[PDB]
Amino acid sequence: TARAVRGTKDLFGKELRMHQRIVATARKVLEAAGALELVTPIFEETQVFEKEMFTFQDRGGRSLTLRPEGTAAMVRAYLEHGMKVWPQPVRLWMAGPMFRAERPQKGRYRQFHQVNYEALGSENPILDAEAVVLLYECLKELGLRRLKVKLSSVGDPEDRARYNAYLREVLSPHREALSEDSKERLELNPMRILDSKSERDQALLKELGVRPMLDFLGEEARAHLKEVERHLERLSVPYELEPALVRGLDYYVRTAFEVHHEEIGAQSALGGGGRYDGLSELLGGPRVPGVGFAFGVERVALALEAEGFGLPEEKGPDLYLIPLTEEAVAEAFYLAEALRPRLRAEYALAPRKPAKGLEEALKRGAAFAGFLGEDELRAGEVTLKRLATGEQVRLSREEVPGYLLQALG
Amino acid sequence: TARAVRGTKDLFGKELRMHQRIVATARKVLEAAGALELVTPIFEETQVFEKEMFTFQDRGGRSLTLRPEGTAAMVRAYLEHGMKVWPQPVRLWMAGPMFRAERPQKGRYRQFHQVNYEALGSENPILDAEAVVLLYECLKELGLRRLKVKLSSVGDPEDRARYNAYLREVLSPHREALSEDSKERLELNPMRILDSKSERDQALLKELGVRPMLDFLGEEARAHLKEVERHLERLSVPYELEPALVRGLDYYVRTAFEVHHEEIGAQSALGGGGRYDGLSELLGGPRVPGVGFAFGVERVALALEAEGFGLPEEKGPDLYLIPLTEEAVAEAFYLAEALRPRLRAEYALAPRKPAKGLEEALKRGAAFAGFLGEDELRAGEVTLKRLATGEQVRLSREEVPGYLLQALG
RNA sequence: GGUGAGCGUAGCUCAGCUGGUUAGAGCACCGGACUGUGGUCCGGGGGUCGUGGGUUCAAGUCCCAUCGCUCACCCCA
RNA sequence: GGUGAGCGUAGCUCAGCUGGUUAGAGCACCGGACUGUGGUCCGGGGGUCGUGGGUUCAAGUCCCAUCGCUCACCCCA
Ligand SMILES: Nc1ncnc2c1ncn2[C@@H]1O[C@H](COP(=O)(O)O)[C@@H](O)[C@H]1O
Ligand SMILES: Nc1ncnc2c1ncn2[C@@H]1O[C@H](COP(=O)(O)O)[C@@H](O)[C@H]1O
Ligand SMILES: N[C@@H](Cc1c[nH]c[nH+]1)C(=O)O
Ligand SMILES: N[C@@H](Cc1c[nH]c[nH+]1)C(=O)O
Repeated sequence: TARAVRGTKDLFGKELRMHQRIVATARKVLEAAGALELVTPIFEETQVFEKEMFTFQDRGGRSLTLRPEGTAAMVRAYLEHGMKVWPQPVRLWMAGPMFRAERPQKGRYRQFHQVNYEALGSENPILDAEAVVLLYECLKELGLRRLKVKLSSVGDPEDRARYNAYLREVLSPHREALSEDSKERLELNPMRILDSKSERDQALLKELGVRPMLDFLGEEARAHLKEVERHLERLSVPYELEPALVRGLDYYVRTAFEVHHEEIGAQSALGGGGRYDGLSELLGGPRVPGVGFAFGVERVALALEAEGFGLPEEKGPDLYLIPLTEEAVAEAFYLAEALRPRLRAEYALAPRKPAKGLEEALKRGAAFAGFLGEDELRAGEVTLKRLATGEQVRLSREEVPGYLLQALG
Repeated sequence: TARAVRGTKDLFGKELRMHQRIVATARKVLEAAGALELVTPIFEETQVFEKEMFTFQDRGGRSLTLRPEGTAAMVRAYLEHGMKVWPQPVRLWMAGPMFRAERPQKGRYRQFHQVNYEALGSENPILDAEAVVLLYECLKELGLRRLKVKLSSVGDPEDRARYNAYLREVLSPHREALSEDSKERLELNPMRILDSKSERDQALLKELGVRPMLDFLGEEARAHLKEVERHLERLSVPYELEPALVRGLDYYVRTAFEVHHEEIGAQSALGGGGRYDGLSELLGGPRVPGVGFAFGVERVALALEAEGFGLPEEKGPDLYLIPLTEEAVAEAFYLAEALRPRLRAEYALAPRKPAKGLEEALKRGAAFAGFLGEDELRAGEVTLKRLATGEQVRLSREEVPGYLLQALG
């Protein structure tokens, strides 16, 4: 009567194998670029994540938070282990569970899995271009075609302040034309209005001729973006240039980017990232510029199935033993143990009629069926059937492992 | 100024690789015995674990608990996914983080990692013997010699009740001879007295001639144990027969076992397990007998280092690019991107004096050094130095990937 | 978490007229036809028809509430 | 979490008399000797000597408290 809580699922079979293949490919791609793997704890002190989440208190009274994102934790790792003394920039990657408290729907859960990449210790645009390329290439190496790379810039703080003051200035005399959500947004989060799903809002934005965030980038942010774009253009990486890519937290600066896939539901963002500056100071350290991305293993799985990529059928045991009598069971056990783990060998735990056991072996997709009846037990032998060719040989036990080794090579 | 909380650490380099090797070996060994991999969520509803732990409440008011153990969660998985209709017994294994709230010391943390195995759906002693063998063989396959297998039985509930009434009966008239801890234990948990580290307690136990738990096993539990022992003896698995192996929770019945290693501190238990019956009913289901084990990846790492097993040196990049001028950097980047992820290729982010870059390449253990100066840039070329033989060739860029592929094969 | 909408019939996929008097099919597990061998034939264990109430001579069916699953919005690091 | 004990000097390994007047060494990062090539020579950025108080003419040093790390016990699924 006890169930996994809402927003969390168990993982096994093809789906788990799916996740594993994805993470393996990420490991390969990122480590080819010299990234170093990191694993941070599942919870951190609350302070590191407050800059909607699972928060509690240990007996010591300290407020802890179940990890909602990777980036901040990896910067904390940068600080704690004195990575400032390593050759900069330092590239880190991590794959693991993340926890958020929003209502589920397709591709959005309360416990999900993320792959994260961070390049820390440098402001160079080449790093940004590289991050985009690495995300793109993880997804590509999986096999995915049909992806949309979105690129933009949130600018430096002054720029975003300008854009907000401007959005407010323009939209305030027409607030009654706005839907409720957009009114609430106008009060504090005006750039969210730009992404509104309300048709009337988009219409009003159109007719008021609202300028993009692009037009509000200062000289520095703009030149930086031009360098990034230049690099992506050299590497022939196509990307949609976006009017704006709204980032919530205001330690994000300059480059912002996302990668989308069709189907897989409304939440079409496979992964996203960008540049940040100010994060490590809120963590109590000095100035460490960063650029990095995170993507969702689940949504990538969804995308992979959407494009028809499946997994090669799961390999079955090399030998499946079928005991015909009561006392044979144990013997099978013993025999199986003699063969493991060099071979994969399984056995039935109760006496089976030979046909039923043969069937249970075919169902599990075994290469060999073993028969142990009173004949075999009496001669200290086993019967061996190669299921692919229907061949059958009767062997002494002590000559069996040499047989299977030579047969399965 | 923000640190990982007490009892939790970050993981990278040799230690992480260590963990990974261990889990890989476990995967191999257990799957050779036909176990199926499972991953359950990090938190569950509190009910599944209360039969000292990280407990909280979501906004919905529901009490959740950060996973302190594997077994109960895997039984919950057995129930939820209708595994009663699979061919019994079903064998499951899982590797992942566990969370407990006790004070740390060597080999004992607040977030640690476990490997778990469960065989569910059968009472057959062969399963118990198999579980012991699988634990033993995981550790062995890692490379460990010098292990101590402890085996015993907690008996069926009636038996443990008898043993407790007996311990109380004997020890009560001599309570003043007991240390404080043992008095507290005598009040409720008398079998803990048997494991007391107090010398006076052990002396008193000796002189009162206290009988072992072994002498209190009823016919069923005893015959079961004899079957298990018989199987282990056939497979030549040496094990220390213990007077008692005290289990806390009273859904544990019959077989109990542990595996220990010297050094690695007081907490010398690498892993342990046994049989249970009653767990699935508290989870609201029917009767599902189980036997299984869990071991600590950390303590196994400690044991592996204690016995001198180290990791083969981490492979360095196939190519390390050294830009000599400002404009070469980007070029290096481009070149590196042309080569990934088929090759591992890295690059310096700033102009380096050739010797310093050569040194940075030797330090990172690269196979090839690339030189990009104005000469190379002007001829659209690169310089390539095989560090192992000191050879050096000057190549056009568009003939480089064919070169390295042929060189590194 | 807030707002919606649509689903809840065996472990899984599903049929079942606002009702009708003794709740069904495949898969899955299990046992027997058949003398120790290849994925034919018969039975079998199983469900509080998600849960509680209301209506009724009668509720899987209708009404109400509640819980869960699903998708969408708010939010999005 | 409770009870102990021992440690806190640069990112890492450590030296420094209950005191002495201008805090040190290796590693690591970084720059220059040296004209574009192999793991010699000089400098350099760095520390609130874990933190707060007390003592003193004077505190890394002594006293007190506090926080952290480590190990051991309680507990152990
Ligand atoms: N609640 C969630 N459930 C599943 N996947 C998520 C969730 N939140 C984020 N992701 C994935 O992680 C990526 C980055 O998330 P974010 O941290 O919001 O930038 C997204 O593009 C998704 O692929
Ligand atoms: N707090 C802990 N920290 C590290 N390892 C642990 C911890 N608790 C248990 N283990 C490991 O997990 C095994 C089984 O734990 P238990 O659940 O107590 O049977 C032990 O033998 C240890 O190897
Ligand atoms: N959600 C973050 C994830 C991230 C990874 N690195 C930096 N940020 C983003 O889109 O930017
Ligand atoms: N601590 C448990 C772990 C376990 C795994 N399976 C069953 N039990 C034990 O020793 O028994």
